[PDB]
This record gives sequence, C-alpha cells and structure tokens, in this order.
Amino acid sequence: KFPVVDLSKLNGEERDQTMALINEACENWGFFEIVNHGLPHDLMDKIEKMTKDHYKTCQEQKFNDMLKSKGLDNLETEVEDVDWESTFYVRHLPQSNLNDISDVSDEYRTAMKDFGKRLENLAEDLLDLLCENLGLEKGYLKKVFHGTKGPTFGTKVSNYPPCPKPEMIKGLRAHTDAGGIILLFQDDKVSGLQLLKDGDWIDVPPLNHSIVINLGDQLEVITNGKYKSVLHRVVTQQEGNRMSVASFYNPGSDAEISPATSLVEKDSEYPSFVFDDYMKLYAGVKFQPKEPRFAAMK
Ligand SMILES: O=C(O)c1cnccn1
Ligand SMILES: [Zn+2]
Repeated sequence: KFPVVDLSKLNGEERDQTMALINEACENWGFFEIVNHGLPHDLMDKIEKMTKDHYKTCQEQKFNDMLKSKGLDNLETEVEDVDWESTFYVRHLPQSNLNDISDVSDEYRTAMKDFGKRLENLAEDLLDLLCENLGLEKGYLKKVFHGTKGPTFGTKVSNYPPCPKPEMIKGLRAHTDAGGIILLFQDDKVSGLQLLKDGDWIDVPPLNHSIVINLGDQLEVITNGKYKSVLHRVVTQQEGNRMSVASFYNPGSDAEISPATSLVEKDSEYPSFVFDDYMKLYAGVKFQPKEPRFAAMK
C-alpha cells in the first residue's frame, strides 16, 4: 500500500518508526505522501482555488488553440510524442519570474510566493531527514546542491483536462525526474498520477491537504543508487481536470554532483558531473530510458 508518512510523529517517541518508514519509501517506492507537513491548510486551499480559476479564465483557451494547431482536436491514432497537458512555469530561485507572468493576479502572485518559500523550507527539512537516514552529516545534501548561486527552485503549474479518447494519449508520458527532490501539491479528487513499482502501475492517491514527495536522478547519483529515481506518468480521463502544482528543488547549475564517498564501497557505477550538463542532455531525451543518461556523463 502507498506510503503515507505523518511528519508530526517526528517530535516524540514514534520518531524512529517514522524515519524508518521514510527510508523504506525512499528505497522501495521513490515516492511517498506526507501529512501534517506544516503548510497551512488555508494556504493550500487558496493555491488550489486560484490555480483552477486561472486555468478556466486563461489556460483553457490556450490549450484548445494548441489542440487544433497540431491536429490533436481529433485523435484517431496513438500519440506517443505529445503530452495531453496544459502548463506554465514559475521560477523562484536563483531569480523569480513571478512578476513577469502577465495574466495572474496580485493575490495569486503573493500567495505563490508564500507557498514557494514554505515549500523550499520543507524541501530542506526533508533533505536533512534523508541525510540522517543515509548516515550523512546534517546539511550535506543542501551543501552539494548550493553550487555558487544556490539551488534552483521552480514550480510547474499544470492541468490535465478531459480527454475524449484517453487510450490514445497520455497526460504525461513515462519518465524519471532529472532533479533533486520534488514536492507535489496534486488534485485531491481527480486521480491520474501513477508510479511503476514491481511491474505494476500504481496510482498516487489523491489525498486532501497532502504533499507527494519523490526523488530525482540527482539523489540516485548522490546516494550511489541506494535511493532510485522511479518512473511515473499521468493518464488522462474523459471527465475531470486533474490539477498539479509540482515544485522542484534542484542543484544550482554549476553544482558538482557525485556519489557521496561514505556510500561508496566498491567503485561506483554512477558518474561525477556538473548539473547543467546533465540538464542539457536530459532536455532532449526525457522520455527515453534513464540509464543511458548516467552512462553518458562518463
Ligand atoms: O511534471 C512532472 O514531471 C511531475 C509532477 N509531479 C511529480 C513528479 N513529476
Ligand atoms: Zn516527473
């Protein structure tokens, strides 16, 4: 069953059982849900409402315009090179782009800034938990990610609108995430996100006021494969609009990424590289298998 971790259980006598569950999910699922994570319920409710409203007022017209312009207004055959997805990006660090998005409101912008800061603080707390589970010094992962300008932190704001013929196209094709740690505020009613575990696609259950955590390729490298980046996709449906507000805590562009030496006994099979070089390779082969990308950094 899909791991849901109650972070409030870290403050007392259940801490060891809870950390152990975090480690077990990191090893065997690559994903887990957290509850009682510190983010105000009211703020999540406001981000949810304003994202859905902005889709209706702005994104939806652009999505249908995109459909006709690619002939995707009439699905007849399988489409394996396009994602049934409506998306824009919000940059937080190194430098925010929030002031340049022309069609969002003052209240949205201010709320997104509040939300983004809180998520960045949670991302850093979660990485220290990972450090503790791995036997690394506190702040080890935060230090590796810093580079010279600090981490890269952005939010992908997506909707997966109803699709008449879901078996013809995915909402988002299977892939692993290139980056560090991913913090997803997903729709709490409409399913669609799945991960691959032990030969089966397993749904990431919609859960009110929860955050979905997963680990990217960079943590697989740093942990010497102890924590693997796992494949995931988004399927469409004929009815429903799945919301997705996914924030990515990634290394800075010039950060040197390598397996932590205390996790390496035998010579590591993972490469040492500069993060931007990984990103430039990933951009073009995102939906191809993950493992050639590690071998390509050698
Ligand atoms: O858009 C993605 O690739 C994504 C979104 N949420 C969680 C993980 N990955
Ligand atoms: Zn992803």
